[PDB]
Amino acid sequence: TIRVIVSVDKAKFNPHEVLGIGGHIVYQFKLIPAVVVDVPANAVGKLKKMPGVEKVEFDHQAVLLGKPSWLQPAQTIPWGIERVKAPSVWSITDGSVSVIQVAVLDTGVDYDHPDLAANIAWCVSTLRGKVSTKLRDCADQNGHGTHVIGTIAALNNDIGVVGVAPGVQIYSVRVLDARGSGSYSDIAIGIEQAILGPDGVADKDGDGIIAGDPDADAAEVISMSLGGPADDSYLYDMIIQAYNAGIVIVAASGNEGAPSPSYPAAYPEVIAVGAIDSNDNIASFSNRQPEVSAPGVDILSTYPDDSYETLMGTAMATPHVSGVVALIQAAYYQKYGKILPVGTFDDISKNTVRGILHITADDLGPTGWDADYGYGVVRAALAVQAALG
Ligand SMILES: [Ca+2]
Ligand SMILES: [Ca+2]
Ligand SMILES: [Ca+2]
Ligand SMILES: [Ca+2]
Ligand SMILES: [Ca+2]
Ligand SMILES: [Ca+2]
Repeated sequence: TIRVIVSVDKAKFNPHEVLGIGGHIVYQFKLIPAVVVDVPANAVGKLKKMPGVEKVEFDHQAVLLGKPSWLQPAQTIPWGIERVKAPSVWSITDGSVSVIQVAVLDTGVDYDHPDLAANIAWCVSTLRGKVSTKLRDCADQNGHGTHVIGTIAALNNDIGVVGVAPGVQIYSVRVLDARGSGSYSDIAIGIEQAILGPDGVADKDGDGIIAGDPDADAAEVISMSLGGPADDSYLYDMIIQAYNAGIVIVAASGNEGAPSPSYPAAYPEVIAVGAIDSNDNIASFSNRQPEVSAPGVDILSTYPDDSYETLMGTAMATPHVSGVVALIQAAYYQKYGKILPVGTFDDISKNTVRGILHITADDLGPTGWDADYGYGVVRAALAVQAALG
């Protein structure tokens, strides 16, 4: 018995047919024409020949990308928050514009952390293909997700740390287990949950506007501090559906010093993030050819239970980027009645979130994009200035 993902002709496919072969429908995607199915191993040739079946992919593994670093009854500002020039922005916005949410697909959250809890707008889990809103399912069993969320969104108060966007609503989408391992099927159901939001229903309404749409509860940002080595059609499809809904996608480069990013970081519609240290040196583990980079060594942030921890990885850089896009779109929307388009890796203008990230980044190492830093270290305050000006 294996779990498999079947891409399909919606108008020629009958889901009950898998049952006649020892099969079970786990989840049917609403936004992509695919089904998550458990079948017998010997039954895979049968499934391929069934009506409406276009492709059968196997279910791969993605992993967490942050680990223990090297390395006060008060609030510390982590260095990395200062590196990306977040504090100065907070008098124009802290991200608490009501139509903006950042989705973080990870290991879950310590949902009642004193320094987090006022920003957890939704706490979900898609572990094992089962979407669960129960609090023992959505709870962080590892620590990692709690850490990445505190980096985007830790409350500005007199305890703990402070996030890049310390007023932003966060959706915590548990797609990784207690060991920070997750499967590609749970992770694509994660992206879809982040596009459907709480009420369960992409658009909603009309319209056909999803992200930045004040009647939707779709996220405007999907954050992935995770990576895998497989390239699967259905996962990249899902990626495309988020991008198409006008959602910015951000993912860790990978921690193997490999010559390129992991998946989904490597897709053209995702922002790959590499990791710098506090001396502006690229992390040695950082996978290359990222889109931008951000702090990712000796990162202090929230951690269960109701506590704090220092980690490193491109998993840590990633949420600094996600915070910066939250501040861009919250600022942009607070001034206009709308959000910027996502844009592309080749954008060098004001008119796109990605082009904004590109042109306002602190350009390190060789002039221009390079394989260590991408376009550079990302700066909230120049970015937002470019957003609004
Ligand atoms: Ca929204
Ligand atoms: Ca705090
Ligand atoms: Ca919705
Ligand atoms: Ca609307
Ligand atoms: Ca707790
Ligand atoms: Ca450069």
